[PDB]
Amino acid sequence: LEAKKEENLADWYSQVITKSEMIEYHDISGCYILRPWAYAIWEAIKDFFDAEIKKLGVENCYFPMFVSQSALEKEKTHVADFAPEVAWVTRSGKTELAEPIAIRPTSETVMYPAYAKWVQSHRDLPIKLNQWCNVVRWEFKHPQPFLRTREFLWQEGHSAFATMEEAAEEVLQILDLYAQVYEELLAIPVVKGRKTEKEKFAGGDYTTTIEAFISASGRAIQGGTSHHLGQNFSKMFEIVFEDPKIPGEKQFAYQNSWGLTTRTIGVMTMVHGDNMGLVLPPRVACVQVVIIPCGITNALSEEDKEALIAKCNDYRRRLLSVNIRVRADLRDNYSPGWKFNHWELKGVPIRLEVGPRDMKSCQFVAVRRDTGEKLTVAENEAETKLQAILEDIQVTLFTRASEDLKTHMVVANTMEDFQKILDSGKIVQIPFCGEIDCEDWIKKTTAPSMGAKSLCIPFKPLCELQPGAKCVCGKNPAKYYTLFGRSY
Amino acid sequence: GLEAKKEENLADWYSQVITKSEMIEYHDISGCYILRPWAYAIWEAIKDFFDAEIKKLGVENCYFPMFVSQSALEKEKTHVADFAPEVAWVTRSGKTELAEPIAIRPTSETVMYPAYAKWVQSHRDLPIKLNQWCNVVRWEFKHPQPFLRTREFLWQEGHSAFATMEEAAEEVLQILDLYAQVYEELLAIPVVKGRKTEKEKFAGGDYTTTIEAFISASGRAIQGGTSHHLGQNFSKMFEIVFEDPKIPGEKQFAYQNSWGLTTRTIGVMTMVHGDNMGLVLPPRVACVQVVIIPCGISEEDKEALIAKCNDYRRRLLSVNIRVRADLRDNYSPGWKFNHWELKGVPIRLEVGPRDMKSCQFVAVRRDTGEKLTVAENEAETKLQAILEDIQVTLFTRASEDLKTHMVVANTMEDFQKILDSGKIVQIPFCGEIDCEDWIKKTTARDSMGAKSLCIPFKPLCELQPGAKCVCGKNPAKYYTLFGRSY
Ligand SMILES: COc1cncc(-c2cc(F)cc(CNC(=O)c3cc(N4CC[C@@](C#N)(C5CC5)C4=O)cc(C)n3)c2)c1
Ligand SMILES: COc1cncc(-c2cc(F)cc(CNC(=O)c3cc(N4CC[C@@](C#N)(C5CC5)C4=O)cc(C)n3)c2)c1
Ligand code: PRO
Ligand code: PRO
Ligand SMILES: [Ca+2]
Ligand SMILES: [Ca+2]
Ligand SMILES: [Ca+2]
Ligand SMILES: [Ca+2]
Ligand SMILES: [Ca+2]
Ligand SMILES: [Ca+2]
Ligand SMILES: [Cl-]
Ligand SMILES: [Cl-]
Ligand SMILES: [Cl-]
Ligand SMILES: [Cl-]
Ligand SMILES: [Zn+2]
Ligand SMILES: [Zn+2]
Repeated sequence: LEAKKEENLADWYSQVITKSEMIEYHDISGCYILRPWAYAIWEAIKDFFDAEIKKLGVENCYFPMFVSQSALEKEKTHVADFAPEVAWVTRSGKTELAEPIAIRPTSETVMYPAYAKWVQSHRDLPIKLNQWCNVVRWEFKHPQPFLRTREFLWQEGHSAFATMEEAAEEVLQILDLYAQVYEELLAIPVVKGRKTEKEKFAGGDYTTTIEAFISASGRAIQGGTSHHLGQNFSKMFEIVFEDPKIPGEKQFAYQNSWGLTTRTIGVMTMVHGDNMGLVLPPRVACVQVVIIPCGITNALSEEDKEALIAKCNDYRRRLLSVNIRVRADLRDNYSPGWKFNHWELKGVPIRLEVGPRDMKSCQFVAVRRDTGEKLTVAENEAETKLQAILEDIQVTLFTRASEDLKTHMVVANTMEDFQKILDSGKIVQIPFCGEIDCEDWIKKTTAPSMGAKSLCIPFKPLCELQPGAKCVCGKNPAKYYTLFGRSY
Repeated sequence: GLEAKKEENLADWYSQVITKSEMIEYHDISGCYILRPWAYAIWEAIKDFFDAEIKKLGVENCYFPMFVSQSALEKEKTHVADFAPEVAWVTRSGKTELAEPIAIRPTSETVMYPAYAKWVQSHRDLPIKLNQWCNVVRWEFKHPQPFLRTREFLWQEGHSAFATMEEAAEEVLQILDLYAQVYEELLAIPVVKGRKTEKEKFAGGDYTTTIEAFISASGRAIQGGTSHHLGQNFSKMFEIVFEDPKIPGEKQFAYQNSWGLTTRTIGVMTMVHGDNMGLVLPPRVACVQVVIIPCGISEEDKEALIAKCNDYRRRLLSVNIRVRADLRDNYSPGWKFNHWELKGVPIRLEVGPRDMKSCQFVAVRRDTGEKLTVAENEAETKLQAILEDIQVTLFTRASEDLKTHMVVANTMEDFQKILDSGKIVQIPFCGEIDCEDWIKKTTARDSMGAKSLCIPFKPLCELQPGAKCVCGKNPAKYYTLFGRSY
């Protein structure tokens, strides 16, 4: 690793994600290879989220990757938003197809004709379905690995309810699960909010979101999203059922959709990584502990070296007995300093050093990757202390990022205050009228050199909006404190 | 209740059963089908078994892009020539024509191997063992059939690269018996391990191994899983080369395998075990292993009954038996019987008021319909017993069929007779592509011709020395399994 994270964030990021062997570049731009080191993180997130939504009654399934032209168009706001980046398959071989078919940018228009077929009565609701699949949004803007890509992996959940209340309840349950993914799995603090009218999902009624802050770049990013679509899709696809209390009254299903993508890993990189490379939260780390033999003096007896390799394997089995994911790196090819650096780059939480003296002093050394602190631990305590230390790394990482967010998110009540705070690389909760025209005016007059976008309306703002407060536009009364910033 | 009869109209029976069991929904684009939860759970059961197994072998999961460049797509010529007609091309985003068309993967050799070339520099960088669960597209214009032959399907594809040929060779057989376990221990389907002929092998591979299942209802056989030794065919083309100090200055080409298994599995399960009442789920893969159904339906009597049902539910979740209590009051018991029979749940546990008061219940096996009265005591015992017995039963009934329908013939006269019987045939075979073409042509001439299925590792007989191929002109190389196929 050669570029410094605070000097050039993009070069740093690219260096870190490739040299940790998370990402390989592919010869089609905006498409990247998820190598096992990153895919294992996606799999940990999947293990957690899948079990949680199972408890909520959601079931997994798989819908086709192709959308017909007429299905894609039924909900005009939604297709108006997505149409410019829909990839169209037009031949197979040199044989033109009968009709162009589109690759799913999002599966509402794939799934909801099916929903309409399956909802025949109030007993068929609710329908709670989820799929883990890939989608394509073929924008021409510059792509960025993990954060903004042309193909990405994700989950998308789609549910249909008889009543608005059960649907509004699910929206928030899911959004809290996303917050749990970011905060408990990835040790990333997030702000829960609602999108403004301009930023909400096209076709939906309201969008709830979690926002993360990346202090290196001073910019925020959406980490997850949970929409209430209301009846805007069920009216276009005729997902209908007869009202049970009133005969012949056809009702339209109330719908939500919600998605979470591999953006998660990029945020985890941008937030925790440092100038030695990746830093993996223990809860998602592929390897949690790497055992590395040191000493190896060359005047060591064959008896001594064989006994040290033995002791390393004793540690390995020890840690496996208590469910710690542990790799012993007993390769004679590379030097110990080499391996130290190699596993630091990948961000293994703990490096476990065993050397001939500590080996017979009944102890070993643990090195935390987050703080760099070396600890000497007696053999006896290993699995206990190591687990206590993995816990402490998780906490420590979360805490640091929280201190970042608390320091870098502040209130401002006028446009001048706002502009200067924003220009110090912070995000700002300002009083806002909610109007698209004023949001555009903000983005215009506030131009790391782009105008601020609205990021969300927090469920729990920093200040209480005082009666009669006017927006930053000055022309209209303010409706809510809203988090604004520069954005990925 | 099911309408069509398997032995009368197999295609209609199949469509009826896959839709009414709520496995498949149709899509407005022909050739693509919706896997609903009931089918997807079977896929996920296969997924869990196979994932654990290949992990013990040192394969890791990953995810490669869906799109291939023209340059990459053509670098190995035999492979590209075989797949090009069925490759779907993206040509525009929105109303914007792309400068270069790009292709959707029909298989991911040409996505993955340019990366393999960058990762390999020394023998220490080997082996590379990567697997991906993903979707592929093969846009063929023949008529699709759900699960069996679709234009989009889910699969796993494993790709391995090794410094030496012996390691590669070992892995091909390891993966192939994993596939055989998936079929024989999970879906209760017997299969034939063998080698593809030169006409049927993976284009640009060295050799292809395969497992074939037999579908007695149609009389046809189907490939179920595939494991290819690619040799150095692709690494020479994508320059996956390494230096090893044992052989100074020689750039050495990696030895490579690829291996794949698809949702076709589920369809073969359906074709093999389904009956005229609908799907029949093997206990090992069944989403729901036992469905508890309250029968009958005062109130203290009603409430007591939903409660004893929930009692059985908690007791069965205790012992990791996958169980549903269908306590919906908006559907009658008969409706529920029919519904879960259509979905093939292995065991129906009926609780009526009389037997609730008599500390007993009734278990009904889906595969034989046989009803058994059971004490409340043995619910965790006898049920676990019965499920196990159902699994073996499905397997043994399947095997009988295979062993009755797979026979030897050593002359074309016999071969044709037995083939028209609805059976599959092992014949002495020269191995040549022309002979195989001719077997197909004349077996249709004298409603489709027979194709080579595999060359069995363990044939039914051994070839007499000096014996001739069933064509007469060339010495037979091996016994080869022929038959009509999907
Ligand atoms: C908006 O101006 C841009 C600026 N700079 C670059 C681009 C751009 C460039 C490209 F080459 C390709 C693309 C297309 N991909 C994406 O837009 C995208 C969106 C998301 N999203 C959107 C919000 C969400 C959350 N939570 C949704 C739940 C899903 C989530 O994860 C995730 C990923 C990996 N990719 C965009 C666009
Ligand atoms: C043979 O002439 C035909 C006759 N009648 C119809 C078609 C046809 C019609 C379509 F509309 C679409 C297609 C394309 N899909 C497939 O070719 C295909 C192959 C496999 N395969 C191939 C062997 C394999 C195994 N084991 C390999 C591991 C992969 C395995 O599962 C599985 C599935 C679900 N689909 C074919 C073709
Ligand atoms: O694209 C989105 O944001 C929604 C959430 C998952 C499905 N579509
Ligand atoms: O397409 C096939 O059949 C082989 C096996 C999976 C990858 N390629
Ligand atoms: Ca630069
Ligand atoms: Ca758009
Ligand atoms: Ca000591
Ligand atoms: Ca072909
Ligand atoms: Ca050869
Ligand atoms: Ca040379
Ligand atoms: Cl077409
Ligand atoms: Cl909140
Ligand atoms: Cl058929
Ligand atoms: Cl129920
Ligand atoms: Zn305003
Ligand atoms: Zn011959």
